[PDB]
Amino acid sequence: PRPRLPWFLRTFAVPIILAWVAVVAILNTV
Amino acid sequence: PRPRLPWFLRTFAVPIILAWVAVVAILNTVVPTLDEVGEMRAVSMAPNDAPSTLAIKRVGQVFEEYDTSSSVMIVLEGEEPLGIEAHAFYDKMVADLRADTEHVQHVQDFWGDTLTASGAQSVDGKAAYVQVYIAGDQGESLANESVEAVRKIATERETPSGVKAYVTGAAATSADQRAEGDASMKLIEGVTFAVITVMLLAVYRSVITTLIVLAMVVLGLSGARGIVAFLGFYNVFGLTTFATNMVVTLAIAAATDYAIFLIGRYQEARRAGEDRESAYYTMFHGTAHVVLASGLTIAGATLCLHFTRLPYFQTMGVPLAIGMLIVVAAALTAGPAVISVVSRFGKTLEPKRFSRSPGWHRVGTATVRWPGAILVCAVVAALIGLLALPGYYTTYDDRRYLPDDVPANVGYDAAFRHFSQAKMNPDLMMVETDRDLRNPADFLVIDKIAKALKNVHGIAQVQTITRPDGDFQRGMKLFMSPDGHAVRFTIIHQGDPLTEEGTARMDELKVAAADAIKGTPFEGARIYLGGSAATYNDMQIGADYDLIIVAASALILIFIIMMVLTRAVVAAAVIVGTVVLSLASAFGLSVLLWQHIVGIPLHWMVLPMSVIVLLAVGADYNLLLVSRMKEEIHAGIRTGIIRAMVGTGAVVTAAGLVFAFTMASMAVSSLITIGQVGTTIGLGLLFDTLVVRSLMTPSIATLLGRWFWWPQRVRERPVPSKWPT
Repeated sequence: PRPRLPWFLRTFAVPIILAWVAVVAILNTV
Repeated sequence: PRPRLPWFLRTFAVPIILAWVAVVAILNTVVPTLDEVGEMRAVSMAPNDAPSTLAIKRVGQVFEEYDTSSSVMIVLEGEEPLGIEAHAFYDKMVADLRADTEHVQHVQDFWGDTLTASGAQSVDGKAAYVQVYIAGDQGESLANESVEAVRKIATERETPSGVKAYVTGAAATSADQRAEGDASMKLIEGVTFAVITVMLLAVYRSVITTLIVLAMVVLGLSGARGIVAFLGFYNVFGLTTFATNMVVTLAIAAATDYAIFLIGRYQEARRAGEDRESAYYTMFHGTAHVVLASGLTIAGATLCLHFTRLPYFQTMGVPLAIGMLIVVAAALTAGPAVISVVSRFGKTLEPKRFSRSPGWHRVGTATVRWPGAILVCAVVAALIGLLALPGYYTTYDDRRYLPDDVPANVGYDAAFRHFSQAKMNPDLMMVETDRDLRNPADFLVIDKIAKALKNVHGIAQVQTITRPDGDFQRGMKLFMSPDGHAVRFTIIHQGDPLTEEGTARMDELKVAAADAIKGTPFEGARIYLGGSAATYNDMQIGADYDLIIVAASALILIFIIMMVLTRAVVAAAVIVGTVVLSLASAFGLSVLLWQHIVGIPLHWMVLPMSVIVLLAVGADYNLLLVSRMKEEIHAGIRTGIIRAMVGTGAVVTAAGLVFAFTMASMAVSSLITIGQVGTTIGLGLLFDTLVVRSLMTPSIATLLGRWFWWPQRVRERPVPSKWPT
């Protein structure tokens, strides 16, 4: 009975880290 | 009970190959090569109906000097300040240029006239530019010959020691832009073949099979070049430098992907355990309509590019449509025919990978149990590209996109060492009447106009009769009509005339002239203000409008075509909609790659050209999955999505990679604009192949279920069966 929000964060943790890194790179370069 | 169409291809494959061989041979022998044909059919890139173009054309008509709108300038750069010897050498060139009435209609000599000698001459006095009108408009084949002839005259003379002439002009740069695309066209073809050859070796893990794919690509490319050149020679339609390169590149990529679709499906059929005969029919049955629909989708996108106000796009869509039809015809005919014959002689097309795809097994499974979680991840990828939208901008000067080896670029750089870009393109305002203005009363008003024009900000020197260099009968000859009914004002801008500020100056100059003419007989005069700055602005207004029209029209046609094949309104809407999201992310990546990393902003033509290709090609990849989904939807929608991803796994990925690499192979072109189009299209394919194809589309179909295929009624899951023994 795991809630969707924590389960989604744990199951798909790897893409989330990549997204934040990508965002920072765009802001610093652009 | 084989159908007639596949049976006829296999049974009579040998004569079919000869028929296509016969067609290719005739085209390349009767008609010259596409590069030679393209030069003859060089369409003018400057609209004739442009107000700036019409005004400049009217100036010659009123002044009884010329009728064209193109006028290049020759920079007689010298090591030392130019004396009488160089001036006499310059004067001799004036007579020679005016002698060649075939290419030169009028020479606007300023250095020769002491009244305006300083304006044409450099500040250091070591160089001078002369505006010489050349027959034909920018982009016209006649203009290209005119540019060479004028440059030939500049070269065909004994230049004084230390003095060198440099012909510069946008039309000259445009003419040189043709050569760079044409010269690198062979180089692009060579690089494209090498990249394709390596990928075929990697994907198929074979040497004989790789040659089979290359053989079909050669037939398509040779036929595609011939027919486009064939129609061009007989003046069916003109050809654009971009169109010639795009036709070759798109034809190569389209044919190769079609070959991968057939062979990939055939090997997939072979892996199932089917015999060679059955696998051939299974390949044709399950892919012909998909390939046929892909060709129509590409043909529709190319056709929509004809409905443009800009002549460059208007004369480009039809050649693109003709070229793609040959590839689709060749792939649908030669493809099955060649596969039928070659598979007989040895075990060549049989698979060698012998590898299942656990990666697609796991990825597809995630998209089924938790489509929402996967869909959210797909949405995030699209949002990333949108971050670069606010920082997106484009420049207009083409010299940025041409290498320094261009002779126009050499003259362009030489001029700036002593002149300014404002002196390179001094915009012209003509005040035309039906009454003679060669009287002091009209001269007072004309001088009043000259005073008013100089009051306008952003104007350096209002060169005219009353202001020879912005501050007499020769000026009347130079700056007024032979009957004296008109007067022209050579307006020199401040800083960069080729900017939005220069366009705003025109409105101020028009109003200031309008105020000056008011209260005088000039109040009924006609003002004709035009120049290079307005010419670039006219392109953008056409480009901005044509960008919306073609993109919107293409989506409508793709919606119809997909709906016809898929037989489902909701399913067709998803296919078209998902591609639109991809282009939003695709466009951002191209902006980031060039504007912020390379530092060279994208050309204004890059966006309209890339939109059509991305929409058409992107939609085709989704159709491959959707068509496969419809075949496998019978055993449950959720299961059908899993098998469709497995069925079309690396097959589309290899096809997507090949198409992306072919567009990426355009970067070898010397012209940056050609490379920018390839990168923009190439990057979009990677996003669509990986994100939209594998994640966004399968997730949506899981949620919608029966509604996805409405009105064609489908079941979410079939009747549950009992467990077998």
